[PDB]
Amino acid sequence: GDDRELAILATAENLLEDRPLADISVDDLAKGAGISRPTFYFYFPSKEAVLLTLLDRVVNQADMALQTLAENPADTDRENMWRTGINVFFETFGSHKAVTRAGQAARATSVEVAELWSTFMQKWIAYTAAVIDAERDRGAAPRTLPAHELATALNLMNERTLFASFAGEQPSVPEARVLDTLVHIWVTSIYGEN
Amino acid sequence: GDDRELAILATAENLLEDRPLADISVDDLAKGAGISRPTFYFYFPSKEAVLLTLLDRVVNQADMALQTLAENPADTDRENMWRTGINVFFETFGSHKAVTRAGQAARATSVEVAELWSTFMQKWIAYTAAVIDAERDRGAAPRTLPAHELATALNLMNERTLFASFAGEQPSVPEARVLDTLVHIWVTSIYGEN
Ligand SMILES: O=C(Cc1ccccc1)N1CCC(c2nc(-c3cccs3)no2)CC1
Ligand SMILES: O=C(Cc1ccccc1)N1CCC(c2nc(-c3cccs3)no2)CC1
Repeated sequence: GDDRELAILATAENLLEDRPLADISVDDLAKGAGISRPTFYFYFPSKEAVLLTLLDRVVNQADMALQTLAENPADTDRENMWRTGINVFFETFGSHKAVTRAGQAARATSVEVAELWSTFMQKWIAYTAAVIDAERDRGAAPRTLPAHELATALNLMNERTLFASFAGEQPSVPEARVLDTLVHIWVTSIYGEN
Repeated sequence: GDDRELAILATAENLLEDRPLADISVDDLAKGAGISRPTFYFYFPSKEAVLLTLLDRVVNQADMALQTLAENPADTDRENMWRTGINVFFETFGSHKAVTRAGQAARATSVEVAELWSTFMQKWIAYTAAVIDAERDRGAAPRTLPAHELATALNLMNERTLFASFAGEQPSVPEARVLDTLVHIWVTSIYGEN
């Protein structure tokens, strides 16, 4: 039941490391999970549904880690504050590269995946803008661009840049340089008078 | 011949405004171009080949405009220099939204389109890094991040941000705000000591 469903999810995540979702059959998933094909269909309507659940788990894990960070005070310089925040996403998605990659690809073909990604991007943009606004209210950051517009561009940069790095795309920032790269761009753009 | 090929390309660009390439038949393209289906196949092997040519034309048009800008001196403040450069791409791709949209989608399914996009991104990143390097050599910009890494993140931000704006994605920066938004992030990140 719960353990049969988890075994399907774990199998799917494992197989996605080696091949595209298109190259993975419902048969592969059932076999990996130690169940029959008809039993698989009790837990999931399709392999696409399995990917959606995997993506949902990872995105919620990132979101929850951001929430935990946000709850703490927690005495730090402004650059370190943003670095710790971006790190939540670097570590969470970077620890689930196969799911990250497959989930991004599915945005083109699945309305559910597209909606899921959109929902969480809006949430993360809103939180970013709220923190920028707080920084401005404090006198710590200058009142330059509309905070929400600035937040949107910075979050879209993170999406494209982190994911190109994880996929080893040509061009991409090396994974070992991408955190410092994004942090510099966030800090200078949020705190820079010009 | 040359005019038959141009009519196919123009027809394809027109139909892409209204529907996905998948919703456009070779029949539609031939009919729009005033030719038969077998005659279409003389000029192009597939509708995918038509999209590749459309994308190639637009990307080269942007690249050539950047070259022209780069040839001039041409007495300006640093913010305006970068604004004029980003504007080349905003105007070129923004004047061909349907081709831009379809070309980006085809990156997932066409190695030729993927390679084309990669080639020009590497070129634009290299040019960006060269200009940053020149600015540093001048004493105009500080020696912060590796120029090529900074250039890569800024160009990936432009790709994701411009194209989300043109597509009206949720989330996206409004098209009427995206130029100012990207310029601020470029200027602060290139010239900001922190
Ligand atoms: O990188 C992201 C989100 C993202 C990750 C991957 C792909 C697209 C978007 N963020 C969103 C939230 C942003 C943020 N951090 C914080 C805080 C950090 C520390 C205390 S609050 N507030 O907003 C950090 C960077
Ligand atoms: O926006 C882009 C490229 C791009 C556009 C869309 C999608 C992805 C990438 N660029 C690349 C070149 C960059 C640049 N401008 C210049 C100069 C401007 C004026 C004189 S040189 N040098 O590099 C401007 C911004």
